[PDB]
Parts: sequence; structure tokens; C-alpha cells
Amino acid sequence: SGFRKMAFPSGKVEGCMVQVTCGTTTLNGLWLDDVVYCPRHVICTSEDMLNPNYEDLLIRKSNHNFLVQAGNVQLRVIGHSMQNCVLKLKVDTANPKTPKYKFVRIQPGQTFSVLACYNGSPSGVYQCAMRPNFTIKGSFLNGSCGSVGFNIDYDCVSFCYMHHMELPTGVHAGTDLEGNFYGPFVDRQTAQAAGTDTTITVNVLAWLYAAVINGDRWFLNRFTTTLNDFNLVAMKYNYEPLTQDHVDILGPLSAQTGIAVLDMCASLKELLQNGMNGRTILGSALLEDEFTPFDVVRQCSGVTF
Amino acid sequence: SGFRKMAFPSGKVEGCMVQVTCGTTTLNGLWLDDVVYCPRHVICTSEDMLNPNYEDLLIRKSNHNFLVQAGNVQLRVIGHSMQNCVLKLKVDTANPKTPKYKFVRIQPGQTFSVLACYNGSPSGVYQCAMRPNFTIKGSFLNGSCGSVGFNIDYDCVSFCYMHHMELPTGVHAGTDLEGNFYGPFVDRQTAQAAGTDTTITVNVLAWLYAAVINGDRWFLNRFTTTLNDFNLVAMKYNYEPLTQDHVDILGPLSAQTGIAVLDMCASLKELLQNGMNGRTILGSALLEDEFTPFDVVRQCSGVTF
Ligand SMILES: *C(=O)c1cccc2[nH]ccc12
Ligand SMILES: *C(=O)c1cccc2[nH]ccc12
Ligand code: NA
Ligand code: NA
Repeated sequence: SGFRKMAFPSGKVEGCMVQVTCGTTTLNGLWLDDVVYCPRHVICTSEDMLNPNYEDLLIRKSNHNFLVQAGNVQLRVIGHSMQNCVLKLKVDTANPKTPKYKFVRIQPGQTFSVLACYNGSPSGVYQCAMRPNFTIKGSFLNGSCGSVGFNIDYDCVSFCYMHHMELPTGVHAGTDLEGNFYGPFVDRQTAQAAGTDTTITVNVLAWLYAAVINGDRWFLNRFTTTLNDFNLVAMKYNYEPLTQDHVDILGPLSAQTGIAVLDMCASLKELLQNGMNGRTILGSALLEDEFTPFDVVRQCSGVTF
Repeated sequence: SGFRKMAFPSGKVEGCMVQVTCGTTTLNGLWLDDVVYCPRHVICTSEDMLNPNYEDLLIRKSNHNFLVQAGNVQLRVIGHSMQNCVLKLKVDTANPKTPKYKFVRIQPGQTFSVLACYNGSPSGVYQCAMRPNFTIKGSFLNGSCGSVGFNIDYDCVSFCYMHHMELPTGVHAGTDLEGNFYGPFVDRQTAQAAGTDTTITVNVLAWLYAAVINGDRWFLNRFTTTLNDFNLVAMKYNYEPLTQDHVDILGPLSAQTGIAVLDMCASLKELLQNGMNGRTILGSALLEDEFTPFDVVRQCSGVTF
């Protein structure tokens, strides 16, 4: 019993974190095999902020301008290259702690664990969702650049996020591990802002299923709805459209609880229209949308790695 | 910016988890140096549930009745002893991954990270508080017995909780790592239930300070209160009494925000009396009490390990 915001165990990622310094800028990097991945922002100075030409900044650098520290050990940089908004520093030492890994670009609505780091040292671990607006609601201070987000599947770390920047509303923007931003963001100083966000409807339904599995039914009702009629209410409350693919993905939770997806949609419609009348669901007075259907199955079935 | 339920990085603990089997019972153990710690329940059969005499059950065991597996490696048990409600199995191999560590018995209101495990394999990591009633609101399935709770301080893992059992309301009970239960619970089948719980008042004030640090002031007011008058309202809403020690512990957050502790108490009193009028604080529509003052400072100052 119980239902928590549960991160993956972080040990496989902790062993990959390093500190990268160029000039007076220090941030985190990810050491896999003999490569260190980090935000290309590390080559900027406090002037190369408004319109940096990174190709021009990087051609002016030598391997020796990059200091990489793993614990209290200095790794010698023997090659450097830029891929989109990441820098790849080839080092003279393969990481003996390199886990089985992949790089994956996730869809909005997917969740991942963040290992927040400072100066190449892990600080803490928490669960995030990629928002529909391609931001994350993280927790990052100055120095957290190059902190990574990941999922674990049996033996294999899927890296999906590298942190770059904080936007004016205090939400966060970053890249895949090939250096492509999520969303329209750029690594320069502009008036860029988070777009309007929406609630992840399939995740809210997953979490209502979690609540039933965990022995709570107060919010259920005897009604059903059509997908089309549900989506007309979704739109009114700034919820993502529910697709047939989302209905299919909820099939396993539907089967385990004996509650049809469109019946759970009718519960959600009543919750949006009426609110909770001072009641809670899994300890929350709001409708939670940062658990995927896979996250619910994992935490109700006890899969390990 | 941002504020998350943040766990400690789990790698130092992952390297200590093992599987222990006695008869048909399998659960998790903690391998530190050449000792494996696990719940003494592992020696019970489905009959030794109502009134087990553990001393009598254990004298009937041989070292060879205990199977300890670290990854796919079997550790030979060379000695066994019982300390309160834990079993200590001496093994022929020291854990080469043993971190710097301590065993600590925490106070109610303190928080810790749980590494939920099954079959000696870590599943996930989340933050918990020890409730005033000496339960935790965890997330544990069958097989999670012997999962541990911990805090990390620089280089040093402080183990504070070993999981034993689920109580009828779906909350959890366990021991310190010397095998003493938190609360009045026993490792036998009885009508034991969680006592009435209360809200951790000092933690709610810490989290209101977090909300100010993170740029939110809507709930503040121009009033102050006396400690005595605040506690008369605390009592009405089933909040823990606020002590002068709690006031002293909030001093650093008070100093950083320029909001006197008793002024923040006046904000909390108004929130209890009026509710939030459909507003949120740090993404929550309820008053959060599972962040200590130390947890707020850590996540607003960026301490690492
Ligand atoms: C940190 O990597 C980073 C990336 C883009 C912009 C920025 N400003 C400060 C720090 C950064
Ligand atoms: C698991 O360790 C444990 C301890 C006490 C009681 C109990 N019942 C089932 C599992 C347990
Ligand atoms: Na329904
Ligand atoms: Na006040």
C-alpha cells in the first residue's frame, strides 16, 4: 500500500557525474566511456550571453582550456566537439563505472528522475514530468547546469534530459543528451518564456486508477461518457485531448480494476465540474498529472532493476 | 528556483542491499562490513505469526538455514544473532562497497529517504517523515521487508529505518537498525493500529518559509501572535505544539527571509482559520508537513554529498 512520487535509484548515474570548468564557468558533466557531455554554455563569458556565436567561441578554445574533475581526480581532455547545444569532451580515461545506457528523446507527458548536482557532486533525486509546454518544474539552483534526467529499465539507464536554464516563471528548460532543446528554447539571453501549459489527462486518469488500486473509490460514479464528449470538457478545463492511443495505454490499469477507461473519464469529468468538496485522493487536494500509466503499474506491481 | 520532495542520492545504499531467505520467506537485508542486518520475521513460518517465540525459533536454526545473495553471488553465513527485532548474520565476505555509515534513531517529525527494494534489488527512492504517531506513509508491497531509510551527511550514510510491516490503515511500521520499533508496534499478529496522528507544525512553518524564499508571499499578513495563543489554535486543528526549541530551529530561515517566526505563525493561524480560498503554495492545495527546516535550507542552498 501507499503511493509516493518515486524516483529511480540514482547510483548508476552518480558514478557518471563530473565537474567541467572553462574560464570562470563551472558546471556538471556526464562521463560515459571516454566522453564527457555538458552544456555548451560552459564556453560563454559574461558578454557572450546576448548573441554568442558558439562555433566562433569554440574554435578559439584548446583541449587544455577545459578542466574535468571526477571526484578529486583530473581527467585530461584530448578532444572536443560540439553537437547542437552540448559539448563532447574526449578524455584520456574511460569511466570504469559506465552503466549500460541509451540516449532517448522523450515525449511531453513522460516522466523521469532528475539527479540534481553541483560541482560534479550529486545533491538529491526527484521525479519530474516533461510538461506539454516542454518545460520541467524542477528544483535547480546556480551551478546545476548539466544535471541529468533519466529512466532505468532492468540494467539500462535511458538518459533523456540535461539541464540548461531557468525561465522567468522559475520553470526549467534543457536538452536531450544529443543537445537538442525540448521546446522552442535557445541557449542565449532572449525574451523567451514558457508557453501556456495544459494538464496531462492520461496521467491524471492513471493516478485515479492508482487511487482505486490502493483501495479508494469515493470519486467513482455510475456514468460513462464518449471520448468526444469527454474531450469537450477536457478543453474547457485546459486538459490535453485524450486520444485513442491514451485509451489503449490505460487498458492494463482498466483490466486490473474492472473500471472501463470511459467510465474513469466520467469520474474525472465530475471531479472537474464539482471539485473534491474538501476530500483528498492519495493525499492530494489537486488532480495529480506527473504519474504515467507505466509509473502506476511499476509502483503497484514492484518492478525492480 | 523550484521546490520538490527531494531524496538523497541512493547509490551508497544500493551497494549494501542483499536478499535473505530462510525456509520459504525471502526479504531484503543490509550488508555492511561482514554483517547482514534484516528483520527477524524472516525466521517465522505461516503459523509462527500470532505468538512467535523468536528465541525458541532461532535456537532451532543453523547458519546453513540462512541464504544470503548479493547480486548473483551467494554469501556464506558463518554466525547469527538476534538484537531486538533484527537478525545479524555474520558472512564470510566484507562488503567492498560499505560506505562511511552510522546508525541513528530519529525523532518524530524528522524526514529520511527510503530505498524500496524487492529480492535484494532496489526499485525506487522517495522521501518520508516519521509521523508523530511513529508510522510512515510509505509505498511498500509484499517483499519490501528490510528496505531501509537513511539521511546522508557529506560522506556518511545515517541509517534510521528498516521496514517491517503494514498496519491496517495502509501506513507502515519499522525499526531503527538496532531493531527497536518506532512506536508501540510489535512483530507479531495483533489488533495493533496507528494511533491518532497530528500535523508537524515546525515542518509546515519551514515549508511556508520555502514558499517565501521561492518568491511567493500571498499568505503573509501584518499580524503577529504569541507562542501561547498560536498553540491554542494549533490544538484546535490537530497540530503538534510549537516549542521554543522549534522557534530556535526556524531562526536561520527567519533571518534569511526577514519574517519573524511568530509572524509566520500568524500567517499559519490565518491559513488554518480561512483555508487557501482555491490558492496553492509550492504547487500544493494542502499545508505540507514532510519538509524539515534542514530540508528547506539544503534545497534552497544546494548542499551536496
Ligand atoms: C547552464 O548550462 C546554462 C545554459 C544556458 C543558459 C544559461 N545561463 C546560465 C546558465 C546557463
Ligand atoms: C517483514 O519483515 C515483516 C515483519 C513483521 C511482520 C510481517 N508480516 C509480513 C512481513 C512482515
Ligand atoms: Na464512472
Ligand atoms: Na504575519
